[PDB]
Amino acid sequence: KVTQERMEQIYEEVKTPYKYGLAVAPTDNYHKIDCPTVFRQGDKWLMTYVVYNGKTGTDGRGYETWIAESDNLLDWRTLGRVLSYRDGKWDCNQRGGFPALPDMEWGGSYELQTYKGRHWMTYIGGEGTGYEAVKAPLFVGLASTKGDISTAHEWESLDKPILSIHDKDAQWWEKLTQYKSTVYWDKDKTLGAPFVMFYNAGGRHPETDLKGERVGIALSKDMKTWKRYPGNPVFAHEADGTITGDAHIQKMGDVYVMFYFSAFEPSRKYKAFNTFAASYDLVNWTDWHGADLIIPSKNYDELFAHKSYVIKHDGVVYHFYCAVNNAEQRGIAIATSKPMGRSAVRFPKPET
Repeated sequence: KVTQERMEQIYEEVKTPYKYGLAVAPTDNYHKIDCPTVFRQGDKWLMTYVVYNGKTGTDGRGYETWIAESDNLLDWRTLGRVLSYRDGKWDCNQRGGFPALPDMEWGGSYELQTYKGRHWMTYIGGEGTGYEAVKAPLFVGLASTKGDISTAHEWESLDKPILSIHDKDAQWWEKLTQYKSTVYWDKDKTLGAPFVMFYNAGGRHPETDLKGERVGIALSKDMKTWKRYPGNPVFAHEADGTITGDAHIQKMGDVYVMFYFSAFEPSRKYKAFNTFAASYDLVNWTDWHGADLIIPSKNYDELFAHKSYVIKHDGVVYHFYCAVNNAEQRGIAIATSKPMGRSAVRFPKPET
């Protein structure tokens, strides 16, 4: 267990009280933008994000992954797609990606690392249309590129998922569908493998029959072949329909900090939010006992303020998150550790 004192120090280190506002927003009501991953190459900042091209649960085709660039972490310009609808394949309708092998050092380079001369990415893949898993389940895919990661070009992908709910070795907590994943390079082989995947998935608890989304680990020596951690899930909050997910891990000294979101948690009077946990061993997680890091509080995030990517750079913490309002407009916003101005980006006028 991480001490209360150390948990309080981590909170003071990572907090972002000051909402800059939207970073990336849809220009109409029939697109939704989510799932930031921020990284650096040279002195350019890059963000991958997913786009759903519908207003409702069923009108859109599904996820594509786009990339945007920035010089200052605040002002962003969209470049184009990096994972597009892939006709004739298992993932033809859902392609929502999450770059892999980030430098995990808190306040470090924020670069993506190479393996076998390539950059890597995992993704939400599936053949159902609509929003996420409404028509069909979602599985974990693997992508990679030998290209320049600062360019909107198509990354290459496998013709089978790397993990799926139908696998012989699939566990109870992931039987319904898989959701976000992120693969880390663990130099220390803390869990007996160099590649450690943190992912969230839906299932039913074998004792209580409660449905929810929970976080677990998968392990690999080559990016291609994966085994589940036998002790999965490693982080969950047990209530009816509660979501725990989008685990985002950075190493701060001798401790790992997991930024995560939760939704439909009974102990909160807002519907979705970000907080953190910490661990020395990647498996046993101590939950923060204080105020949540990001909560609904502005027009633009009044329903959900949730999902994390966190950059500490030049003495300032930038917490990227997905903002959803009561009209269910969806985009990516930023909060910071000191005021950094105000975004000029707005959502479109909502539909009546």
